Amino acid sequence: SDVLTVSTVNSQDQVTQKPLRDSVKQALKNYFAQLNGQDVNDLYELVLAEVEQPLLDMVMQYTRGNQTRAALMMGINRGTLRKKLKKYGMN
Amino acid sequence: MFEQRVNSDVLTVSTVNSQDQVTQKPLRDSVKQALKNYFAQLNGQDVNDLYELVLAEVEQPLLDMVMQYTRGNQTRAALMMGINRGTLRKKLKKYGMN
DNA sequence: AAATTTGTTTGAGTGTTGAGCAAATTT
DNA sequence: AAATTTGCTCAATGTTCAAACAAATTT
Repeated sequence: SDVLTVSTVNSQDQVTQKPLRDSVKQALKNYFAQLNGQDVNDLYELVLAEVEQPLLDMVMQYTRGNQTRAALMMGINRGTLRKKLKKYGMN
Repeated sequence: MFEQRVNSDVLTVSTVNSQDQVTQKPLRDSVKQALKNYFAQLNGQDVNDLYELVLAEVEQPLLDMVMQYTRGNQTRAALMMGINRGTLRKKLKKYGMN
């Protein structure tokens, strides 16, 4: 079913997959808990930053720096990818 | 008086370390691992929408959690996410969240 | 009944996209 | 030396955005 999963362990030392989306939910449940009513302001840019960084890092690494193959693999434009790389200061 | 909390440490997850101890690690790391397992399971065809894939996988829970928090209030949701209320409605539609 | 939110349009600005092309770099 | 990739344009189609405003709803 799900292609994007992470590894978990239980009290019985069994390793099991769980969708990445469950991780995201958790991170946010924790985030919302920690702040009692303080305002949130740029949650989309925050999450997006947290997720775009390790995605570029991983596909630049898998394509050995090849921006072209990177951009193909991601389904985005070579220019967009240059943009995002610059935005996170990884180039 | 205020300890620094680096950005990688704002969205974190409970993990277990080499000593059976519960510890927070960045959400970054969860994304990395998911992607490592996805690359490993690639034996070895082409990919052409890794961005839309990851993005959907992340937008869904984010929308899900924010709506729950604002108790269905689309206006508050849009304000706290920092996007236009129109695109919030668009995204909610895209994932069937209405 | 007041205040807020929803649902929808409209038009401007910003963004993504392909394509193209010499220079650089990899094969 | 051939092929591929980079870096950089340009303009064109699409997305995001705020601003309305009446209808619906929540306080």
